[PDB]
Amino acid sequence: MTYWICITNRENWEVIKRHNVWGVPKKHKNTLSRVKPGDKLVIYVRQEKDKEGNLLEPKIVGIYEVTSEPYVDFSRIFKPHRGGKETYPYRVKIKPIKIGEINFKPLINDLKFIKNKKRWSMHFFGKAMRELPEEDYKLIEKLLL
Ligand SMILES: [Ca+2]
Ligand SMILES: [Ca+2]
Repeated sequence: MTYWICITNRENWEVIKRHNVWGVPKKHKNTLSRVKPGDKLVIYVRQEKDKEGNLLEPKIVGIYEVTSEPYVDFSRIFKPHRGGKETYPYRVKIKPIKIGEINFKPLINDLKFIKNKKRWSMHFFGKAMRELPEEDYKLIEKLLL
């Protein structure tokens, strides 16, 4: 088995919850190809701003379990996160395990995958998902009420 942290935003988090699909663009297809049924996905949403300019801190919002092998499907369900026409066609089916909401920032000091504590964001930049050490998954699972 393998644990992963998946990077998305609030709008697509809603799509994920409704469709039970985790998808990534072509540049990250190689990483997704390693995912197998049974794997756990920690869902993370980046920092955003609401319409009134209020900052929405980065959060862990849930844990899902992978239920299918990777597949390809170009159905338009996600909102292109950078304003393009991206469909995030390479996907796995998933099912919910846990739905919650905890701030991510206070956790960096204790998350092993964050090697560079001073600029933790570098571990998320240009990535859709990355493997989580078992210890990191265990800590997040316990904290996500
Ligand atoms: Ca694009
Ligand atoms: Ca693209």
